[PDB]
Amino acid sequence: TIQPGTGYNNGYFYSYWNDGHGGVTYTNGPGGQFSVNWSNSGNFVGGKGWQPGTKNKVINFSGSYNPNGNSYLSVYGWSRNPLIEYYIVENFGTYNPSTGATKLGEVTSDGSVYDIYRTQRVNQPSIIGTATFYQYWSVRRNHRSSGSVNTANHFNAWAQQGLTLGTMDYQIVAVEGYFSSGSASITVS
Repeated sequence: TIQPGTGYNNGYFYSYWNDGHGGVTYTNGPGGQFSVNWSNSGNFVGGKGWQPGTKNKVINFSGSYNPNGNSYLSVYGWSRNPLIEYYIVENFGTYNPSTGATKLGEVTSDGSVYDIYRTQRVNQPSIIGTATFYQYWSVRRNHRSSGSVNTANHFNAWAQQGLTLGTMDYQIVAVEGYFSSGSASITVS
């Protein structure tokens, strides 16, 4: 059981953030494993992966994901110059995070069609401070809690549609929750 922050565990980068509200337990396991157990949480994000990520990484993830409420399971990360927060969403609970966003295409990868969206965050927290920046989304139609993500298929499809990325920062498989309950146990490689 760990307290929010970032570091390296068993060769993997991890990041665990929460808004202080309580009701979240995050645990680093051996190798690429992490667990998240939450009950009437606030907002939180936690996972394992790489710092920095790359534009041609094939990310594998295996485990179980049981949300009760608003939660996502994603390949999640940032780029710099331009500043971009991006999500490849594999599963989610009661809220589809692309709701109300602008659809910018479709890409087929790793056994499913994904829908592509762009949203804008105005004067929100970021890896370089309060900023205004775009978010890019790929949302998998056929939900799953295990699989392989070929990131290059998404990054290239985004670029075709005008959604360009800069220099990669961290790149993790992440469980995100917003005032919900659930359990997840995921192993990354």
